[PDB]
Amino acid sequence: RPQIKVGVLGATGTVGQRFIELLAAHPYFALHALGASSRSAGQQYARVVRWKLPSPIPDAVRHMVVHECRPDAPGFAECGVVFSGLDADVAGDIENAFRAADLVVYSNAKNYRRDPLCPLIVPLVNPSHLSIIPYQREQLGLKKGYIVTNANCSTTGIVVPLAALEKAFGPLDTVIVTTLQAISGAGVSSLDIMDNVVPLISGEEDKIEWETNKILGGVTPDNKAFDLHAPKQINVSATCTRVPVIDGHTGCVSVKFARSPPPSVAEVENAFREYTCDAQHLGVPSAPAQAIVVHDAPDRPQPRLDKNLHNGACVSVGRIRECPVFDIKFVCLIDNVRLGAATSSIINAEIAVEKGLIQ
Amino acid sequence: RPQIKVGVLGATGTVGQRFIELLAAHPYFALHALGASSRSAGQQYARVVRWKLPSPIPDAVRHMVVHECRPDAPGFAECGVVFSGLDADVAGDIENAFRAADLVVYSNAKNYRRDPLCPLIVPLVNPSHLSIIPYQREQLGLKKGYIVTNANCSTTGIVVPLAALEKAFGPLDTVIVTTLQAISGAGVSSLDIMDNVVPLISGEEDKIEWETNKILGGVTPDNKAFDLHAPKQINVSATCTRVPVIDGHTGCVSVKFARSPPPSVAEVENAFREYTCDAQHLGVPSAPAQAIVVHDAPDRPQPRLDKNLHNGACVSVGRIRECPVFDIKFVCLIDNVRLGAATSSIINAEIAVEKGLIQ
Amino acid sequence: RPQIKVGVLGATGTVGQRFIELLAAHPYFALHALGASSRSAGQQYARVVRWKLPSPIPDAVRHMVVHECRPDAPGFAECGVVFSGLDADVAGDIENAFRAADLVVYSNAKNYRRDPLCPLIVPLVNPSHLSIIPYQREQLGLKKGYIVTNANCSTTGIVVPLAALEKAFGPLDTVIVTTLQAISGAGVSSLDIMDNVVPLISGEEDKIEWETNKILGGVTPDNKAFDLHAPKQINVSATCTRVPVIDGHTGCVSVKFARSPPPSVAEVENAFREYTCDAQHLGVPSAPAQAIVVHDAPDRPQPRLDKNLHNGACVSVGRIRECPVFDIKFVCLIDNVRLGAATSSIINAEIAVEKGLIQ
Amino acid sequence: RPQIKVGVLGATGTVGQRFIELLAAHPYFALHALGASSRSAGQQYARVVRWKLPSPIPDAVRHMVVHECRPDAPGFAECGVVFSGLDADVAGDIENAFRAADLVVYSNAKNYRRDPLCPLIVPLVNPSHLSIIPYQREQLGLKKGYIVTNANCSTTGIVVPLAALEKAFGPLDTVIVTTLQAISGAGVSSLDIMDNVVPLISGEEDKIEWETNKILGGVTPDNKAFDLHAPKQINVSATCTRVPVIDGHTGCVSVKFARSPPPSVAEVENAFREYTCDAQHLGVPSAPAQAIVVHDAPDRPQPRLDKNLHNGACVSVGRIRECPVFDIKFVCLIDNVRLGAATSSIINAEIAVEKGLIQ
Repeated sequence: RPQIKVGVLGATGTVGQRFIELLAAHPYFALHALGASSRSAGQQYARVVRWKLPSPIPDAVRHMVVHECRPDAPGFAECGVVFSGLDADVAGDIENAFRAADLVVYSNAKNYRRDPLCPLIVPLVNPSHLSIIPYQREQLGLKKGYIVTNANCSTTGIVVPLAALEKAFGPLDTVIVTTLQAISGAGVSSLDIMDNVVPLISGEEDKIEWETNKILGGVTPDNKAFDLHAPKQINVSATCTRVPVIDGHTGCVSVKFARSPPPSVAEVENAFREYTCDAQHLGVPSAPAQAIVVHDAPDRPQPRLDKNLHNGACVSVGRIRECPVFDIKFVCLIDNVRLGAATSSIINAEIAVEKGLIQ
Repeated sequence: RPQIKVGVLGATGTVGQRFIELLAAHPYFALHALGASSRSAGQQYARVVRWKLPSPIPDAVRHMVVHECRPDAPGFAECGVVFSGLDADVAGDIENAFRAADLVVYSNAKNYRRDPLCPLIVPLVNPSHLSIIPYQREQLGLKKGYIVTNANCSTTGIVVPLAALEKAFGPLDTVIVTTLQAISGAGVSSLDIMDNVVPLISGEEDKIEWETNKILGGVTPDNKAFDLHAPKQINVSATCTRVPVIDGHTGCVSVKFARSPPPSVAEVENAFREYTCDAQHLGVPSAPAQAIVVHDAPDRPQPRLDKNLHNGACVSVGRIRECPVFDIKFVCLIDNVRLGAATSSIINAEIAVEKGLIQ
Repeated sequence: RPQIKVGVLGATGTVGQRFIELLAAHPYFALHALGASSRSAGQQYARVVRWKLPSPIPDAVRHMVVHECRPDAPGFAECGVVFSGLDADVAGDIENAFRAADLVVYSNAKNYRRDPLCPLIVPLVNPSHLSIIPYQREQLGLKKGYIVTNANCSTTGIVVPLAALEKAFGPLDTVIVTTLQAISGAGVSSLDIMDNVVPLISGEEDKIEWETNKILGGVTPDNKAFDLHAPKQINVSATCTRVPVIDGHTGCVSVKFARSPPPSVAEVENAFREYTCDAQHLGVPSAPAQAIVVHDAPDRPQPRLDKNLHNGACVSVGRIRECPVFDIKFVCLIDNVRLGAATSSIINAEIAVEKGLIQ
Repeated sequence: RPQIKVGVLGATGTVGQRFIELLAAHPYFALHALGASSRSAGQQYARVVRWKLPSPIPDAVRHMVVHECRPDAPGFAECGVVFSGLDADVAGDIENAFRAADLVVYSNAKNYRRDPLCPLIVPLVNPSHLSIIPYQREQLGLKKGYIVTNANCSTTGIVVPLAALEKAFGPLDTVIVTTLQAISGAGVSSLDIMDNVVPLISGEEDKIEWETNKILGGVTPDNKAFDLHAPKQINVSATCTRVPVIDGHTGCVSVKFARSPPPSVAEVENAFREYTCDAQHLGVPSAPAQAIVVHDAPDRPQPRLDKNLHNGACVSVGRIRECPVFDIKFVCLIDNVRLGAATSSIINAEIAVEKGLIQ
């Protein structure tokens, strides 16, 4: 009910735009400080942005002035959380500067994802990893500031179903995944992709392979480290492709469980339907009512058909069936528009509010 | 070398059109009898066909008259081989009628693929399976007639690389594959597929999973049966998807070898480059000079870029690399236009000519 | 306001399905009689239809039974209006039979469009042409029955802007138009259209060229004939193409006015913004609040961006500028999903209800 | 037969890459000097270029060193012709510097297209305009150097058919054209164009409208000026759109002839079939055997089907028919891959070699 002033870095970029759209409509986060390039600084948001979203620029921000991306620019020192939609080329130094100036940063860049003090949180899976924040502060000589990184959409679309499986049936041994990723990802030139498939997305396989164990793992009982799902880490092998689709990342997944016997198809269907997470239990405003939708039709999910599901649902799965090689295989879909980078970072921040990590 | 009169069933259909294009240009097979529907019978090919191919209708056939699809229609009794581009709904009874009338049938339908006397041949892999034909004849009380089925393009695009691996490194234990299949497959409505992915192609996974062991297996020493790669059958798990691409089936493949230690990346690259098969050794006219092309670029092959390769090459592979879970993973591509159903069936027939199974 | 029982012919077809969806949600038209093939007759809608629409089959109809397409089949004699989504191959005799049995028919087939007693109505342009209906009845010895034909989507996307021009600036002399039509039209196979343009849509140019003068013309003062915009008919030349787009028909239009001097760009923009039509004035339930949207951006409208406009708006225009050859040129767009055949026919019927042509 | 050393400016850009591909394969033009940015100068082509073409970088150039874009950089003073694939932002000063240093420049920038001494040549239409070159030299105090500009692909696809009409039936009065332009030749992001139409291509209409008269016009009998098709200039009005198609620019054209009566459809078909131009008569190596293909099928040409035509043909037309408004309308297609900027510039140069304007 009392407002919390927030910042958006990279405000003119597409992620920044979405942050702005969602935060204007938010029940307690209040847009207070926008950061963009040196070329845009000093201009009003409305005049410098190339607004690429269906609905129009909100009134609250039309006449807000974009500033340089530093912690001592106008408004930023009063922000209780600063959201970052910056590209990795510039995000590292800047996000570090905001944190060094004792501000709280929710990032979407790669720069801090593997940092051993910085949580990498998929909000529908591992918000508990906020427990390491005090130790991050202490180690930097900070009282208030820290960094949390949000995961990318293809990783999210995979680990959410995996988390539901681990919660219901215990740890996973082995995971194989092939992705078919839409172009909203980011960009991709039409020449590269039309009437084609590009079987490489650089860095993407390695992200899924490494990050899955961080995200599905825990924090050590002392709250000073990530266990990365040790001692027995999940074996993950990915192949990531790009397809000529605007929105919707599809994943084809095979799973082997550590425990025997493996569940039946029906038990796996139920595990997905029933899955509920901390963020829903805390009742944060941006959490969906339904975490995973199970499709019964044999040819679903499909990215173009199964966007904007009911109950705010953002991940879905289908074609759940036996795998002659492992235990179970299936197809999953993430609506990377609804559960994009901005939405994930916001839900993460809402949870930090509930835990008293933000004022 | 002396001409061999041939038939084409389903001549007005797309597969039939291709058969006609290729056979008109062929050094010894001579188009002699065309079969189409009861609605087209008696008319000249040129007036009934909706010719959907880039180049024009050949001269040899413009004024040929299409007949009913039975073995006693005009011309068929004199054909040394009858090629079938029929859909499965009608192909079973008709192909059986032709064989029963002591004619030789090279089919692309599913009906006879699992028949225990009928070889299922990918011409660049297992033409040796022709050894069971005398037994097939004997069992049907036939002196001349028999059925051979050609495999589909997605199966072919996968098993050709697999065969090269088996020839070089011995039998395979486990294979996981995700396909991204173009629409030339067949049809698919633009509404179903534009800006989308359809993660089911009915029957396709089951075909790849079963047929792989028949094709990569052998014939028993008595030449009366297929061993289906028993006792140690390959474990295959597939997910097959459709993508909005006109031509080119892409496969993402992970492989575990039966033998230890597994080969290095460089050894696998060589196994692919060097692979040569019976059809090339026999020098049949339609066989390619190069069976598999290895792409060195980290983002290749791509269906739109890597069609119409040099040396008549039809299958390529790329992104050959270690798999954290199995031994090796890679991406493969089949040019389903160049190595389509018609081309495969023809090459099969050329080989049967070299072995004296056709006059 | 009191309910009016309605029929749908071609109910299992895609247009029929849309009629059903819309009429189930309608404030007074009540689905009463469904017609489909002789093969489906006697079965329940839910069991015979291949429902191809995003949302599910409505409750009101799940258990309704389909009948033969004749006026004396069950339910039809009590219908106050019968909607036809039949294809032209069968629609003529059937629609005539319904009319001959003194029923009211709103057709989407070509068969009656040029009939000199049957109005061809674009509901946002020429519902006044209902004035000829008493004469149509009198000439057929009918007290209640008649036929009105609805125009198609590409014609509608062009004539709506033309009408706004005529209302504001008087009659048009000359019109040249190229269309870029989406595939929702209906379907088109992916093979025909992906990565391509098909520069023929059979019958489509001829319809635009002839129908425009009927639709933008008047009814003679005696209410017995259409003047077809005589003596000074509009000269229209069209080329109609299909493009690989799911929804949205785009038109590139050049116009010469009869009157001199021609209006300025700004005057034309206002004419479009301000345009309001009989259907809005009557407040029929299915009419939009805004008839034409004007886009100010130099690169708009675009079919993918400008669907589902605010205020129920269905037609938009942009790039309004001088034509070095004629007077004014522009780009228009019709959302053929929102303002499709079924919607147009229904709006037409709502207007006839307001004028007392239906009980 | 003796080699002619050539330069390429903008060698790392996409047009530059194509120039390089084609000139490596050319029977007498020999790649001698490459120009790129100050940042790339001194490095080898292979190490600085982001090579975006299907086939690999040729051997001849892998180890060639790029230099600054000035006439006194290494190699340039010995080039007999310098090809420019530079963007207009920089091209003006640079191309002028090369010419001022007495070198010959074939440009694809806009800068010199309207210059009253510089021919704007579509090689299949107006190479006669080389007659003004001596006057261009004289006016600049130059003995050897000059500039010629090549026209773009969409202009070319239109004016070639127009030229055939003028040669056969005399001058044109009026032309209206809507283009549907593929994404090849520029770039376009997949987000802008997938499942969409972009009805603006900036500068493109203006070019077609102005350039058509220059190109179809003549040079004055004194060889000092372009008549720009005066005294009676062609009235041209264009709308240019972008569609989601990789290759092939399609044009929908209506034409009014100055002379009466206008030709019949059959006469127009023959005019197109029979058209042959100076470049073919001279037998330059890169000219096609057939200048325009006429398609008889009612639904042709189509960009995806009618690329790589026989006889090296690059422009085709179809749907030739009466226009109710003007005289004749039709659909045209240019294969902008085969007949792109680089190819057009090269053919132009080949013609200048035959006329002795190059050593």
